[PDB]
Amino acid sequence: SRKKTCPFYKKIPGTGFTVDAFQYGVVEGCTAYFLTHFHSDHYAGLSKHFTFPVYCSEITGNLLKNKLHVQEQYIHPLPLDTECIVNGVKVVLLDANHCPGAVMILFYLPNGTVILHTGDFRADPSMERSLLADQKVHMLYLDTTYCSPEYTFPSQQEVIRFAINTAFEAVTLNPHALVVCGTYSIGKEKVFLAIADVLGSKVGMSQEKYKTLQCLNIPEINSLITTDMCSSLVHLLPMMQINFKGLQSHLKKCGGKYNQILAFRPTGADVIPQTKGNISIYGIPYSEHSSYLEMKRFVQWLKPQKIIPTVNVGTWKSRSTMEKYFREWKLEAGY
Ligand SMILES: [Zn+2]
Repeated sequence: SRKKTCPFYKKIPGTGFTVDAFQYGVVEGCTAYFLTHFHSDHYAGLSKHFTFPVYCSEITGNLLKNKLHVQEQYIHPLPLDTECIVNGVKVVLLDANHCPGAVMILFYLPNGTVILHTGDFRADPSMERSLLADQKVHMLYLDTTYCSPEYTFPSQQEVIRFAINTAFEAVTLNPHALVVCGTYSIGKEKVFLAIADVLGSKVGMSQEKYKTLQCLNIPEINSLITTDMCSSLVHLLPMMQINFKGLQSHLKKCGGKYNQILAFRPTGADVIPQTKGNISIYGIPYSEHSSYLEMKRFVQWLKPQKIIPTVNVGTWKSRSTMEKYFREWKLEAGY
């Protein structure tokens, strides 16, 4: 398999900087590799053999060190909201409101171009009150995961309220019911923690997952999570188990102590579960990405001059369609 070459949307023009570009070997000219967050599509390629500078948040740096064994000497964690000079360039990391340690990166280029790379983010009104507020941003590298008008979904808070009210009612109807959530990466902690909290329980999980959550600076985490599954009413399983076979199979462990499973999994408030026997799976629209409305609001507020989409950029047609939305957002706001 021939190593691929770093595409342009991961390069910061005229700098020696790349963002989330670890799977291409030595990128020619790259002197500093930024990692926006610890999701595998973004970190793919990093390992103990990576020997160029990696800039990232402190949570991401802990994860690089402890899970991927990146050598400490190449990990450069930067605090949020604070100007840092990197190979002569002024950079600022901001909270992306995505998963723990996820950042957006503000680059002040020598030539006066100001660039915002959102990494993955879920656009919030609070970003309109950050450092972004101060100077003009010319070029925006935008997380366009849900850059389509049909992508609507409630706030995280509405989804979590649905989830805790559902779980509560479920265990009131059956004290021997088990609540399950799936995971395959960091993020979405707020969902299983709010469930566990409403059930007065800790979240039961594997040794591996318990260690990962230690890297995340979640206040009093050890009081909320546990590896003793049999003591907990909320279990966290691999996403691949969240299906009737995996769940029927989990119900046979802990010695048949539980006789029903209620499971939550993200889609693909006001939802129909799939039910087979004593297993129910609710697909809930919990998202760590901007909805189409959230994205449009943020961009109309930021008023950038050029937008480089970084998701769903696999076809010309898709790239053009996004550009067309962006041009419509300009026409409508005026900028
Ligand atoms: Zn992500």
